[PDB]
Amino acid sequence: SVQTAATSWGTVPSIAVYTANNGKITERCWDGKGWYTGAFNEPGDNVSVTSWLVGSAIHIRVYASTGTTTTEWCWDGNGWTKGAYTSGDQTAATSWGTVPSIAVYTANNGKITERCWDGKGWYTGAFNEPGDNVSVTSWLVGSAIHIRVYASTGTTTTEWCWDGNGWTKGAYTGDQTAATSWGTVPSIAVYTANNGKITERCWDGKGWYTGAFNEPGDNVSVTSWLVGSAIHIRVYASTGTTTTEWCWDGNGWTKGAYT
Ligand SMILES: CCN(CC)c1ccc2c(c1)Oc1cc(N(CC)CC)ccc1C2c1ccccc1C(=O)OCCOCCOCCn1cc(CO[C@@H]2O[C@@H](C)[C@@H](O)[C@@H](O)[C@@H]2O)nn1
Ligand SMILES: CCN(CC)c1ccc2c(c1)Oc1cc(N(CC)CC)ccc1C2c1ccccc1C(=O)OCCOCCOCCn1cc(CO[C@@H]2O[C@@H](C)[C@@H](O)[C@@H](O)[C@@H]2O)nn1
Ligand SMILES: CCN(CC)c1ccc2c(c1)Oc1cc(N(CC)CC)ccc1C2c1ccccc1C(=O)OCCOCCOCCn1cc(CO[C@@H]2O[C@@H](C)[C@@H](O)[C@@H](O)[C@@H]2O)nn1
Repeated sequence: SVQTAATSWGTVPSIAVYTANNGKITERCWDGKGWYTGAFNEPGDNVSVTSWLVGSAIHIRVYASTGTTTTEWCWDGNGWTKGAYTSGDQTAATSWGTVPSIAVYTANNGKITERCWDGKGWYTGAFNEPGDNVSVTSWLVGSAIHIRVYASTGTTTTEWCWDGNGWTKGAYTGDQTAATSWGTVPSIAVYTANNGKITERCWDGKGWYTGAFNEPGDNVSVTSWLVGSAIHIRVYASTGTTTTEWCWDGNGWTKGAYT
């Protein structure tokens, strides 16, 4: 089945969804007025994405992997350009602040490792754990980053936590996952594709529970945004070459307009 990655920004919001299909990654875009085809078109069997705003200006980083080679592509308002990133493998990316800092996790032959950017060159991070699949989400509390990495082997997903004092195993209870988070509590939703079905586990600070989302798919991606205190979630569920968007806007899961 095709494999997707999603990011979003602002409160409209804008959404970009990257799809890897038969070794090519293409882009579909939403800015409030209909889906359209974006400019990005590069080779890849696997894709991940992160983005950040500086004022009103979006910066996008797309990580495109063939075999064991990952290429970073950069959008900074003036066309796509190849980025400095160095380390098919499967990646997950997150970013924070306006520098920004970036962490890119790679699953390669049953091991996940980490490459980091803080504005002064790529380096190897401390994270090194078993896994065939990886997803990540992060949030800031002031200047302090918190990272959650979901590492899966077979049907077992292990959560790994960075909270400024080393990687520790988290309370979360191969399958493929996607994760998003919001606020400073925070809330976290983790989607898992297992045997053609996507299910949802949720944290709001008081234990993991099963969420309401339950839809068909072999691959999943997710993005979310706040409008005030209200969370909005978009889950992209793929079977074969068909991707279905599922929308949570506080009143149940509804199918979205994505094509
Ligand atoms: C922090 C807020 N923004 C948003 C507009 C910003 C500001 C300045 C630049 C920015 C962005 O981006 C670049 C990008 C390049 N490129 C094109 C992508 C080279 C490939 C070159 C310069 C800037 C400069 C630049 C302009 C003038 C003066 C300063 C600096 C400077 O960043 O630095 C402040 C700290 O000391 C100077 C370091 O600047 C050179 C080293 N470098 C590369 C990058 C950008 O690299 C890319 O983006 C990353 C976030 C990673 O994804 C990389 O792998 C990727 O290659 N930022 N700094
Ligand atoms: C007896 C258990 N309770 C009662 C709820 C408790 C325990 C610690 C604090 C508690 C409460 O409350 C506060 C309140 C504040 N304030 C008041 C000014 C502002 C919010 C500040 C600090 C505390 C702390 C505190 C004191 C010292 C050191 C740390 C922490 C800390 O926040 O959490 C540390 C984590 O373990 C103990 C916390 O117990 C609550 C249950 N739990 C687990 C997690 C974190 O779990 C991980 O991160 C998640 C986001 C998920 O990824 C998890 O799967 C993962 O395991 N947070 N709460
Ligand atoms: C011409 C009359 N028709 C049908 C022929 C109509 C009218 C209103 C809606 C319609 C359809 O459909 C939906 C569908 C959704 N879903 C599934 C039920 C996903 C959330 C949600 C809303 C509608 C609304 C709706 C309800 C409440 C608020 C707004 C909107 C809204 O869309 O606009 C109607 C008035 O114009 C406001 C400007 O927006 C027009 C087009 N539009 C769609 C959206 C929301 O679209 C969704 O969220 C996005 C961020 C993307 O993820 C989408 O792909 C997703 O469909 N915002 N604007």
